[PDB]
Amino acid sequence: SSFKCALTKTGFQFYYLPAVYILVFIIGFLGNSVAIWMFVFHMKPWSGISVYMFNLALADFLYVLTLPALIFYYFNKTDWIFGDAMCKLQRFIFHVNLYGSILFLTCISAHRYSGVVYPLKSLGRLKKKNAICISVLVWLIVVVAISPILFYSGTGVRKNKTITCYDTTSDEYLRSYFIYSMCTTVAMFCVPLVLILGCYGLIVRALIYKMKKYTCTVCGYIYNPEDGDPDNGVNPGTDFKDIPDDWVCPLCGVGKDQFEEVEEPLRRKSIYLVIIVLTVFAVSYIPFHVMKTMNLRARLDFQTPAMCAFNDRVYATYQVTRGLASLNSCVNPILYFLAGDTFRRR
Ligand SMILES: CNc1nc(I)nc2c1ncn2[C@H]1C[C@H](OP(=O)(O)O)[C@]2(COP(=O)(O)O)C[C@H]12
Ligand SMILES: [Zn+2]
Repeated sequence: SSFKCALTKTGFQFYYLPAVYILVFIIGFLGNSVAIWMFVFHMKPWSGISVYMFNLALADFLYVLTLPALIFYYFNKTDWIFGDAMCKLQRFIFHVNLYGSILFLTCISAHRYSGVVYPLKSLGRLKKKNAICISVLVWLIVVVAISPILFYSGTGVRKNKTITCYDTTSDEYLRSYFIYSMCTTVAMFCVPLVLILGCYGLIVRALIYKMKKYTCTVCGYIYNPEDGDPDNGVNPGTDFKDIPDDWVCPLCGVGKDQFEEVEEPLRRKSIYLVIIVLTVFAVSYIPFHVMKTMNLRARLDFQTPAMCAFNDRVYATYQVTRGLASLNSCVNPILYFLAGDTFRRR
């Protein structure tokens, strides 16, 4: 007989995961409701960034709205009572949010990269129209790519007579599902992650190289390392700290001590982007994608009595990493502030 391992459902699933979802739900609702208000009604002129970020706030918000049912499902010992159609919807909206977020973060990273590494030369490519078209596509690519989940997922009856809402699919269709899940993880997670780390290295590199500008607090004259002050014997490409003390402002004659660092908004936002997005990937996206795959494998290839112990640890970890996937929806809001365009700047 086709031996099936015995599985173990912990208190994390029935009691403690739904509690976390309640917190995500509340904070997520607040964070993104406010964010959406700030974009739609206070940011225009939107740069391409605000276009992308608005799309994130939009997808996180709609996702959060699916939490109550998920919360109810775990409180109800994972017995799903809203039927097949709503199960498929729950899972569909989860993965659309998941992969939409990933791609939008890629666009945001790409956007910021071009603006940082090619400041004078990308202007046309970074305009808002392009951002809107890219955003439409991103939704098209995701909906198309994730649509099979409407087939694969859905409702099923357990031996104990309670109803399961598959997040993946039932045994009869697992093989093809595995192949499908491999494609999306490769195309809509692995590739992006590579593109993102690409951008990020280049961005950091350009930021560490770019010499700081300084400004005369007495007459406003900006010193640009790129131009230097050739007419007074400072060559193009000299750093302000390398200028001998005896130099003075060439416009009014005050000393170096009267100068101050020019605050470069784009450098700060780029670093806040890197830090936040790498954190999010390490806590929410990577562990989930590792564990989704291992857990499918376990279900297919590692189904023997020797493995079962290891297997329900995998299943157990999978549950936590699936819960950790939801944290982007109440962390992304800090992105919109710290890494997005500044309110007015005028
Ligand atoms: C180590 N992974 C699994 N091993 C065994 I045996 N059964 C598993 C494993 N992972 C999931 N299952 C069962 C059990 C699981 O149902 P349940 O809601 O956990 O009772 C299920 C798929 O759930 P999901 O991954 O689509 O969210 C029908 C499968
Ligand atoms: Zn001056």
